[PDB]
Formats: sequence, C-alpha cells, structure tokens
Amino acid sequence: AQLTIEAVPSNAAEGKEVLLLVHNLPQDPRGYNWYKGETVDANRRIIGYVISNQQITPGPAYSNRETIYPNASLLMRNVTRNDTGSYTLQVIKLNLMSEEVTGQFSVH
Ligand SMILES: [Cl-]
Ligand SMILES: [Cl-]
Repeated sequence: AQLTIEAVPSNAAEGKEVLLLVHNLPQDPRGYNWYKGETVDANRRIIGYVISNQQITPGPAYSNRETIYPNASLLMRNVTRNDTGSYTLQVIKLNLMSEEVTGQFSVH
C-alpha cells in the first residue's frame, strides 16, 4: 500500500548505472517530480513528468545522465561520488494533493 523507492543497486561504483524504482503508485496520478535531497524544493528539482500530455519537465538540477520513466522510476547513468545522497519523489494525485517518499544510494 505504501509508496516506496528501491535503489538498484544501493551501492554503485563510479561510472555505473543506478535505478530508483518506484513501487505502489496510486492509480490515476497526474504526475511526478524528483528532487535532490529530502523534501520538495523547487531549486533542487531534477525532472518530472506530466501524464496528461506526457511532458517531461527537466528542472534546475537536471543532468542529461537521467531519464524518467512513465511509472515514475528514475534511471541515472554514469554515476559519480557526488550523486551519493537522498532523492525525493513527489507524486501528484488525482485530487492535486502531493505525497512524497525519500530514498537514497551511495557511489564509491
Ligand atoms: Cl543530499
Ligand atoms: Cl532507498
């Protein structure tokens, strides 16, 4: 029932790929946004997706290493030590309320 993030892997080597898999989405969300860190913070928004017109919304923290998938999951290519940390997903629900979940991974 509860929204979760699963980092695959949770500890990556430099130059490799990390997946942030999203589980237990509501039905009928309006969209998603990813943020670096622990909270919704516009200045740290990486990328989002607006479902109604399948619009990808790169944010101030966007890197061309990242791709967002329709199920909200995030693929990050060519990871570096600086990518280590927390990542927060905002799901915008049908009724325009937002729910958040925070995950993390490390790069060595
Ligand atoms: Cl962080
Ligand atoms: Cl995590």
